[PDB]
Amino acid sequence: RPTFYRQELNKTIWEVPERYQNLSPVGSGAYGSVCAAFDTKTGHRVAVKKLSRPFQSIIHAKRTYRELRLLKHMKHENVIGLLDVFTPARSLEEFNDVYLVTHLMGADLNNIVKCQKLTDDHVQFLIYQILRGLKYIHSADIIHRDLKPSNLAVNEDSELKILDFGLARYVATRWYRAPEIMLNWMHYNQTVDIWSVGCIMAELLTGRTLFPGTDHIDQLKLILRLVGTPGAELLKKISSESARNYIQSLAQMPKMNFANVFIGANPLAVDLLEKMLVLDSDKRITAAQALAHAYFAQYHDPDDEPVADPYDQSFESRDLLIDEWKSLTYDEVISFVPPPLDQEEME
Ligand SMILES: Nc1nccc(-c2c(-c3ccc(F)cc3)ncn2C2CCNCC2)n1
Ligand SMILES: CCNC(=N)NC[C@H]1[C@@H]2C[C@H]3C[C@@H](C2)C[C@@H]1C3
Ligand SMILES: [Ca+2]
Ligand SMILES: [Ca+2]
Ligand SMILES: [Ca+2]
Ligand SMILES: [Ca+2]
Ligand SMILES: [Cl-]
Repeated sequence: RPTFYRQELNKTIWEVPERYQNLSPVGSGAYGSVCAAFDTKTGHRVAVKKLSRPFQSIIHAKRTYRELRLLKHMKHENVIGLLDVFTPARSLEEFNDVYLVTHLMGADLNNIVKCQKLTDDHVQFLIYQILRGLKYIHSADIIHRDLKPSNLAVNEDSELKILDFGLARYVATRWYRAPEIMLNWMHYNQTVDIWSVGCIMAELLTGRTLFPGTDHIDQLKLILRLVGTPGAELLKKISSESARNYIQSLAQMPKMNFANVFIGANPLAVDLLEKMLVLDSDKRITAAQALAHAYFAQYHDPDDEPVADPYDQSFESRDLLIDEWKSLTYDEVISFVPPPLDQEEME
C-alpha cells in the first residue's frame, strides 16, 4: 500500500501518495482544482486535479462518475486522458475524495496567442491538433459544447490537448459558443464544436476576438454581420416565438466575403473559415472533413488520425441514488489500469 501525505493547497488539505512531490497550484478545472507535481516513479511532470465535493449531491456524484468514466476512455494524443486516479480512502465506506492525474501542460491557448504574432504554419499546427482531438471525441458520440481557448491545454512545444469536454448535463465567456448552443436552439449536432474552432482560428490569425459580444443579443448581431441573415429554415430550430420574431425583424444583412475580413491571410485559411463559420449546422464541415482540407496538407496523416473505441453512455439516462454513483465511481477508481509510459512507435 502506498504512503500518503497531507499538504494544504488552495486553502484545503490535499492527501496524495508520496509518489507525487512538489505540488504547486496551477488553477481551477471543471468541478475541481489542479496542482502541478513531480511523479517520482517516472520522473515525469504531472497535473493532479482534486475534485471539489465529489459526492455532496446527486448532481456532484453523477458528474464525478461521468468525468472519471470519460477520462478513463480517452486515449488520444490531443485529448486529456489519465495517467492515474487515486483516493486516500481505504474502503468504500471511507470514500469521499477523488484525484485525477494527467501529463502536465503548462499553458492554455490564450497563453500562446497573447504576446506572439503566430505564423501561419504555427496556426495550422494548433488548429490541426484541435481537429484531430475533436475527430476522436466526436467518433465516440462525445461533444464538447463549450470549446474555447481556456479549454485547450498547451505545453512548451505547442502540443495541445482538449479538456473539459462532455461535461455539464462563475461567469463563462460565450464568445466561442455555437449560436445553436448560446441561444438554446432545439436540436444540434457535433459540429457545434466546429463553430468554436472557427472562432478560435480567426483569433489566432488576426490577434483579435472574432465575436466579442457584450450579451447574447450583441453577440448574435456581430455574428450576423459576418455570416449574413439566415433563412426562414433556420427559424425552424428556435422554440421561443419572441426570439424568432426578433431575429426575423432584423434588417437583412448580406454575408461578408471572408477574404475582405481576414486581409492578408492564407487563402486556404480563409476557405476553411468559410466552411466552419456557417449558421446551418447541417452545412458545417465536420472535424474529419476539416483534417483533409488543404490548409493542413503539411500535417495531415490519415494513419495518425484515429477514432475512438465505442463508448457506453447508457448511464446518462439513469437516475441512481448518491451511494450508487459513489460505489460505481469507487469501482472505476479500483479498476483503473495505468497506461504504459511509452505508447507510441515510429511510423
Ligand atoms: N496544467 C495542467 N495540465 C494538465 C491538465 C490541467 C487541467 C486539468 C486536469 C484535468 C484532468 C486531470 F486528470 C488533471 C488535470 N483541469 C483543468 N486544467 C487546467 C488548469 C488551468 N487551465 C489549463 C488547464 N492543467
Ligand atoms: C475585438 C475585435 N473584433 C471585432 N470587432 N469583431 C467584430 C467584427 C468582425 C465580426 C463581424 C463582421 C466584421 C468582422 C465586423 C465586426 C462584426
Ligand atoms: Ca506522421
Ligand atoms: Ca512525445
Ligand atoms: Ca516509442
Ligand atoms: Ca504511415
Ligand atoms: Cl466503454
